[PDB]
Amino acid sequence: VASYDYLVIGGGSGGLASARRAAELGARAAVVESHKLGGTCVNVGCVPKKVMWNTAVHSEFMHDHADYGFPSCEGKFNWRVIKEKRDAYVSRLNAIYQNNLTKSHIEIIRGHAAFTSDPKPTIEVSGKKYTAPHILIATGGMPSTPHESQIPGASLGITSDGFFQLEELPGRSVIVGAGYIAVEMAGILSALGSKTSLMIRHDKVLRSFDSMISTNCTEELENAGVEVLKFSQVKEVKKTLSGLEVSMVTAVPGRLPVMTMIPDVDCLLWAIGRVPNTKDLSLNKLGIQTDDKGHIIVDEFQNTNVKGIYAVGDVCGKALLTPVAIAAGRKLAHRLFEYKEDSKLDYNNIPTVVFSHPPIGTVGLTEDEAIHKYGIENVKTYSTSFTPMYHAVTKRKTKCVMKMVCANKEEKVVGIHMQGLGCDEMLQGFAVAVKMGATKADFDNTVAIHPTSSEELVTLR
Amino acid sequence: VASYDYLVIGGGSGGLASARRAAELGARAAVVESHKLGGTCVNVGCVPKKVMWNTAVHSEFMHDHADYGFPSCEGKFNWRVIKEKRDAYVSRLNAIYQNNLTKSHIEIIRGHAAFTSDPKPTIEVSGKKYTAPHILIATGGMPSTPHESQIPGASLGITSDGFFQLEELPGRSVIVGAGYIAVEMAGILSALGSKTSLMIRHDKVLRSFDSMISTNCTEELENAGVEVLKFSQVKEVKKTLSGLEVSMVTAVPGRLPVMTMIPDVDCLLWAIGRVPNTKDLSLNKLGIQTDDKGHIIVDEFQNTNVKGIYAVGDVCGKALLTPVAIAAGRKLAHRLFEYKEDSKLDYNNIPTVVFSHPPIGTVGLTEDEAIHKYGIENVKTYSTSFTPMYHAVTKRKTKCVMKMVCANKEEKVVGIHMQGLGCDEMLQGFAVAVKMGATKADFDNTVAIHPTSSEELVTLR
Ligand SMILES: Cc1cc2nc3c(=O)[nH]c(=O)nc-3n(C[C@H](O)[C@H](O)[C@H](O)COP(=O)(O)OP(=O)(O)OC[C@H]3O[C@@H](n4cnc5c(N)ncnc54)[C@H](O)[C@@H]3O)c2cc1C
Ligand SMILES: Cc1cc2nc3c(=O)[nH]c(=O)nc-3n(C[C@H](O)[C@H](O)[C@H](O)COP(=O)(O)OP(=O)(O)OC[C@H]3O[C@@H](n4cnc5c(N)ncnc54)[C@H](O)[C@@H]3O)c2cc1C
Ligand SMILES: N[C@@H](CCNC(=O)[C@@H](CSSC[C@@H](NC(=O)CC(=O)O)C(=O)NCC[C@H](N)C(=O)O)NC(=O)CC(=O)O)C(=O)O
Ligand SMILES: N[C@@H](CCNC(=O)[C@@H](CSSC[C@@H](NC(=O)CC(=O)O)C(=O)NCC[C@H](N)C(=O)O)NC(=O)CC(=O)O)C(=O)O
Repeated sequence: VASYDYLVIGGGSGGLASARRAAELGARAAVVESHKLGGTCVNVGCVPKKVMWNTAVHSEFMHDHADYGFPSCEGKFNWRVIKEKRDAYVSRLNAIYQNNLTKSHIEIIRGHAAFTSDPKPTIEVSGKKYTAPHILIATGGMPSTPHESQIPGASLGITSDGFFQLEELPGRSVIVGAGYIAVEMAGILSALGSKTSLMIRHDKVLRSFDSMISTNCTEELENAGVEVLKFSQVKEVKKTLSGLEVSMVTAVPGRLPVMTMIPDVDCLLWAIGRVPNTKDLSLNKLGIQTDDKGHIIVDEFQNTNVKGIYAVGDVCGKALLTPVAIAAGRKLAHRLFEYKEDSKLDYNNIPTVVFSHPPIGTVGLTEDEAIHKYGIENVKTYSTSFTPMYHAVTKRKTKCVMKMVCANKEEKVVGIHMQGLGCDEMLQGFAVAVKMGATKADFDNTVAIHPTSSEELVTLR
Repeated sequence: VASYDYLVIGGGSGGLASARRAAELGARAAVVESHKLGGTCVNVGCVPKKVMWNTAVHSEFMHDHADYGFPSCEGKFNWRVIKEKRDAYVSRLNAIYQNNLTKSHIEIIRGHAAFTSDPKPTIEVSGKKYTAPHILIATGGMPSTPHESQIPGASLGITSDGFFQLEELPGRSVIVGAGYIAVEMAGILSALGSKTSLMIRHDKVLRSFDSMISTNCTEELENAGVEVLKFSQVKEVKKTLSGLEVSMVTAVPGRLPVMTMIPDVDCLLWAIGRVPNTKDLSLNKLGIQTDDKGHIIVDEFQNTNVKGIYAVGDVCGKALLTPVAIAAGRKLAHRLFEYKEDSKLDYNNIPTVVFSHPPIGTVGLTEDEAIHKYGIENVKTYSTSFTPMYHAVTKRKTKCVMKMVCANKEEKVVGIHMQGLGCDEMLQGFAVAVKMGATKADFDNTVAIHPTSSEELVTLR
């Protein structure tokens, strides 16, 4: 039984960040990883995603070429070119991560970990046992797929994982889901030339975003050539002579349900949710609490119900983002190895960027949420809508929408919501301001940067 | 003698903003304007500049086309196309501004104003007299040109004004100056295909920026194809059979001076400074104080030395930016018409973006300035340099450099300096944070947005 100061199960965003910081603090740590370092973000997430988005972005900017004085650019996108390059880039990161572990003196135990029956918390990986007085579960999640029992042929469609394995651009594609992944994927497939549909169960996407964003986002999708099938759901999938045929039920409220076949589908992509990867851990041998989705339950300090067993990131099922796993794994190393008992992540005011076209940035409360927290009489919002100066000379147009939610008399800024060109890079510092508790006077007393999009947030009236 | 509550001399950024706010407060105001509303920014500045930069930006992104999966884009930029469109856009703004005045009930007195000999401060425009108990001088500045007496043939070159009148793309161009305008113009001419030189009297551009920025900026210029002639200056200009021929002295220190002829120059562009437009105001009839450059002297509240005569913006010669004229003209309307005696602009922490390639964002103190204000032992800086993920798959590369200057133990952030893709839109909110007095813990406690460039500012170590 080899013993360590800290054993980390999962070599992804959270596990790596935690192990690394712990090691700086003097801990003798090991990372168990059964697949590739970097975990979801690097391999099939954030990274290969952003590369594909920058690719889609080139496709749209190239539509503006002629408007800008140049001669029309003519053609066909070549998927394999960028795919090979994207893959290589991911290979490059994997080796950097591996080296990071090494320089830190972190041991890497390769293989699939599971808890044992043993009294003191202990895992087994490939017949060997390992133990530590602090064990971190950071095994993340996976794409959820439907059961053939509820939707026959569900297994003919792919997930975001499968999207990263594609070798050619699908001629016809149908995406099911209304979350950010769904949105992002529909936007990349479309810009790249796939004839794309987004199948959503209601009337808008991103329904948990401020309603200014779900509305604006649904429109921009449509304007960009994406067909959003509202109130629709898949009833069955079948392999036809040439692709797939998707049977769907459309149930607009106040209308009779209607069934439609969607034929000649090259790509059916499920973007319906994520499930926690806890199934094969043998948790129950220690009685670790999970919820009914298989999520590990933790407290504000990332503790599980069992002493010296913690969990961070996706597995815990809250705020499914890479920087949140990182921040939580980092605060936890300080708490365990630097004895900072108050060290924990504040889950409020986490900012998100959705890589749509135009991208989306959001931090803090939606208008509704502020209304529920402070009361209608104590919530005031400010907003603006304009056409970015980039489009002053184009025929193609996009819009920029910004919304600021304030609370109480002081007009404390509790929420910033926007969509528009540049909004991916504009977010970070307002998110700092929002964390510090700024009010609207603070924003207003900041001299504007002209001409930009970002100056609109500081000149709202 | 028509009387008003507020007479504004100048219909540019500062004069318009001041007149408008004053009118909301109940004042009966008139704007005197001898040219076009919008003043320098709209007509020959910020606006036509940004349009041309977005144009240059298309030129560079089009170099990356093939790397991204697409087929090479082949060609020739057409200057007249974009120029016509740019002009129309400016026409569009002029009419909006005019309408803004109108809806506000601001009277527009068209023509050139000058003070009179009269005891109570009074101006004359086209034989008629006008007066008010509060008069705002906001007549801005103009491009400085050399005297034929010091540099013979100086008059064969043009200024930034003339740049906006050009109808074709100059085949060979030489820019003189090392300030932001100079930089911006060299970057636009170059990207658009002009064979461009930047003639600077020292070894770096933007010498008043943090030294990380002047160095990085000089390099990026070179890497982008701009020839920076260091320690050089123009000795004479002459009209040859085919263009201009520029005689220059190059005086590298520790070396003998060397004289060079630069032949076949299509465009010689002076970007050497700006002079205040006060010459034709008859100031001296009221004894209004100016400095020896013709700048109007004011105090922290924008007062001149004469009661009920104020000055804002470029004419005053400090912080030559559109949003500063605006903020000062606005604070002044509140002070005069809303009786807020403490209403004035804080000139610290004004942020700037330089529209270079990649753009530059800066707010607060340079490393040197913090060193002088707090002492070497109390200044700590943090910085990073990396290749933005956009270039992971290109052959062409640019870099991103960020620097954070902190002071005292608390590590108060007194300065942020960066250069890189996205840096034009990233600045605004950090500038809010810097205005609020944030420290580095504040930045550090903000959850990062991944994958972006902006997340680097919040993960500095
Ligand atoms: C398509 C897509 C795009 C995304 N885009 C972004 C984005 O742009 N920005 C962002 O912030 N987030 C994004 N996310 C979310 C982000 O990827 C996740 O929040 C993040 O990866 C969660 O990290 P984690 O540390 O919990 O686990 P993961 O990163 O999933 O790592 C868990 C690791 O555990 C290993 N493992 C699991 N079980 C075991 C076991 N029993 N033994 C050993 N090893 C094991 C797995 O192989 C894996 O490497 C995206 C996600 C997806 C799917
Ligand atoms: C090439 C260039 C690019 C620039 N880019 C930017 C940028 O991107 N961002 C930025 O923030 N700043 C930029 N600037 C700076 C910005 O344009 C100036 O700071 C700003 O215009 C100053 O405004 P102002 O109100 O003092 O005067 P101005 O805007 O110059 O207006 C003064 C007005 O007074 C009128 N006038 C003058 N004398 C009289 C008189 N006697 N009677 C009647 N009318 C009179 C003039 O016609 C004019 O319209 C740029 C400047 C230039 C030259
Ligand atoms: N800052 C933005 C665009 C800002 N403005 C617009 O698109 C104007 C079209 S023209 S209004 C002047 C626009 N600016 C210029 O060209 C101005 C300039 O040269 O300063 C503008 O509103 N600029 C920003 C001023 C700032 N928001 C303030 O209040 O200080 N319409 C709206 O804001 C919607 C509305 O309120 O009707 C950008 O650079 O893309
Ligand atoms: N955030 C930037 C790029 C960031 N990183 C780099 O270019 C890495 C090349 S790889 S290091 C991992 C780079 N990221 C990923 O691909 C990571 C991911 O998938 O999270 C990275 O450093 N990401 C940001 C993590 C963050 N800055 C933190 O400290 O939390 N080199 C440096 O930062 C320079 C150095 O310190 O040697 C972007 O998205 O362009």
